[PDB]
Amino acid sequence: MNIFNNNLHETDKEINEIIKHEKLRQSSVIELIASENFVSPAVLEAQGALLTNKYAEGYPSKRFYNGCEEVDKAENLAIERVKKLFNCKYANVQPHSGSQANQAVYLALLQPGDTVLGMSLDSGGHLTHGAAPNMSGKWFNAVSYSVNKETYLIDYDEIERLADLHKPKLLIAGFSAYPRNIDFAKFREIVDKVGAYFMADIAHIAGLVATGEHQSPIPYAHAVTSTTHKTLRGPRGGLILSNDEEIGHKINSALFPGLQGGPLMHIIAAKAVAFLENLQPEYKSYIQQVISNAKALASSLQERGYDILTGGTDNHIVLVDLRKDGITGKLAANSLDRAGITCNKNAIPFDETSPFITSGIRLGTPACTTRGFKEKDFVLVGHMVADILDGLKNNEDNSALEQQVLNEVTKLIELFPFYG
Amino acid sequence: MNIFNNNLHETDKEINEIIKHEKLRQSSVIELIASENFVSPAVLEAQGALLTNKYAEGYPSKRFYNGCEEVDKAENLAIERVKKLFNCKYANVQPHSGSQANQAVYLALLQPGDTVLGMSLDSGGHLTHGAAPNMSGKWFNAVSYSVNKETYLIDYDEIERLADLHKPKLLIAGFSAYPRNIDFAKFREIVDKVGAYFMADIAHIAGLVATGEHQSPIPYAHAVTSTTHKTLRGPRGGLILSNDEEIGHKINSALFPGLQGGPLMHIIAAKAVAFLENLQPEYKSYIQQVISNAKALASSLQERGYDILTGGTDNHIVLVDLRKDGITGKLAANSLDRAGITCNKNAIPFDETSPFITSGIRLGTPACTTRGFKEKDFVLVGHMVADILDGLKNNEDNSALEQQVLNEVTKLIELFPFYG
Repeated sequence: MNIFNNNLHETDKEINEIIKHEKLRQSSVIELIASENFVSPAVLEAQGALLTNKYAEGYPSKRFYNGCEEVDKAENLAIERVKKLFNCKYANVQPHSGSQANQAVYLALLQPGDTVLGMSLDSGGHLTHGAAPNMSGKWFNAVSYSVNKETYLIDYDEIERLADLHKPKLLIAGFSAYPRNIDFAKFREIVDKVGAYFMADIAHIAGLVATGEHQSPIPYAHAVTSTTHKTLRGPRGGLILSNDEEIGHKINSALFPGLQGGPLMHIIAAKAVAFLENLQPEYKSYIQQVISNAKALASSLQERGYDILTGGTDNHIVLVDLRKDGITGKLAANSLDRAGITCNKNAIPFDETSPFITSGIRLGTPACTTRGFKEKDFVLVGHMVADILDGLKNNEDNSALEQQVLNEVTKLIELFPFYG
Repeated sequence: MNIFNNNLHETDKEINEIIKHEKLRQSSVIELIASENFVSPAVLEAQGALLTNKYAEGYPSKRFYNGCEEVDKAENLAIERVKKLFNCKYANVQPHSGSQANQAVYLALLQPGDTVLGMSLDSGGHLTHGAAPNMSGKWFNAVSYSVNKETYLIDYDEIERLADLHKPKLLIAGFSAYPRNIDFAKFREIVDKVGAYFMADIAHIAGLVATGEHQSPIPYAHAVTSTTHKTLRGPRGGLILSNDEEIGHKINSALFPGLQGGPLMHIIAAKAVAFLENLQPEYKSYIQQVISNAKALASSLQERGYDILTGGTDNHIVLVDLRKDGITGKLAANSLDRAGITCNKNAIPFDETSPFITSGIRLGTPACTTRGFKEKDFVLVGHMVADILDGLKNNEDNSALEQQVLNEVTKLIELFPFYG
């Protein structure tokens, strides 16, 4: 009737109960999914703002609806803060997601059928970099590069060979599952020789870039894309950056009216909140701890006899290579899940095992590090993981051990802060 | 530092102040932008949920991340509630927006270059129905149909003519600025004639469809798209429905992994909350009031001698034809804005005037009807609008009159409920 009196606790108990139970779930597990994080209550408050009521097609001071004077201030703050954060000249804070950020760049620079060179799914590249079931592979001529079959590291000579062979219109750098540094300078050197554009998709490592813990793609890429969630620890959404303002104009037009309609102004306000958090000195210390934790985790696993792809990590990601142990990554991830530790199965490059099964798992540190985990806590986590993997090697039924480990997980995770 | 201590009113005063001022702005104006509404506090609470922390690529029970048991419950509730609301067999509640919902249908059914027949911008169709600056016009062979030049109404014989001529692969029905009923059965007869798919984009009128106040496209269209905001009064996002389970499977794959990545689970929970509100008996009463208010608004303006396109309306939209009055839509909308009344300039079909200028305005009743406006109140609004337009005909400067009306707008809007 008067919807302004509708309170969720009263009007939708089912959804209210589900939200409560999700909070409990997040609080009670060890979240090692590499792409996940926990946002601040401040981000949540802005995320839930009545700014959702406002249609704001266009850009600040250049909208297609009157009445945007306040939402313009929010978007301008998001843009100014992220430009400061990444030391860049152009930003677009409107993309609804990492995927839409990428698509805006495609719409700005490419025609359907154009050749695009990206990291293969097999090697740890993202869906949106040319995978067959994604728009990027369906509507464009996607060709792929892969890591070295021995070292599992990016091979720039190979990329240059493929760039000359295929003359791509766009070369993408970036990944969803790769544990080492990328040389963006080399990517630009290669695209210039073949007359291609260079897009750097830094969704996973955006927080490292922002704090100088990874080389910035801003001097090198024509377009830089990212999620605002993941290591940046912002609300769920996308982001495009560049130091090329002429390409920036093309990206602006590609995002709207090219790709999206009304932006999510409440999410953009939340992006501003998260960017201000990123600008705090403590954010650099957080990313340094994220990386330190990842190295401790990898080392605890090696100590227990498990193999780590590339032998370690320069980032938040740890890739476990389970081939010598006869354990599938699917079986591992599922047992770990029942033990209170969430992670993903992960394909080992060049493995002939179905990607549905895999021979690896992918672990990430940002979420627990946000809850205050230090190195010794990730050492403990590494041993819990090893305990479960050992059980899968030596038992048909891992239920007893899963319950054992879940007991430990529960006593460890309740020691760290969470939402009030 | 522990970000769980971050409270918005302490860590980001600038954003806090902007949100506070946006609440004030929304509260103090007469909002006649037809695509706008006000969501319930319950929807806002879910919208700001920590469900944003969960990655949930895939679909309920078929995700690419463990840990989705609770978010799966929210999405399933959204799906079941919307299927009941629209009496349909298939629903996708993941689209980030109306634009992305439409793009999923394109990815599901079309190839770049395919011929697509949709309503022209000039006649009140949407950007995503084939407009040149949008992906739909850039990447496809977009051809358009327009309203009748004498009546300003959809001519089905004309649409059928263009379908026979162009043999489109897809025919779209739906609009952003059209004030009358659309016959979906006619549209389906026409696509069957030429072997095309039929998409009904009901974003604006979705509330009328949900409550039986407009013919449903469910029995007729291969795919039905919508926003969840607008007349449905939900969180900002998109929606796809169908009665065709086969098409449904294709749409599911087109949305993910075709177009999007991680869904916004907090928004999906909010969609579920809003769908339950939609299922209440009062929502039907609300839509009926929306329509009666629009008719009252059009009639009041007519009393004052102003012209209404098509002579009235069957929905939430009132189109004012300002040509006989020598007032541009740009001057009208801008003068009204300063007087506390927000609306859009609107291109009159076939008018030679630049669409930047226009010779019309577009008014809508859902936002104020949500605040409890009745017919007599929209009559008052109509006279306030007419007062401003009279001023633009007879004044070198409308400032004094804008302030006079703003005082009256202020006195009227304060009488109606809003957020606490």
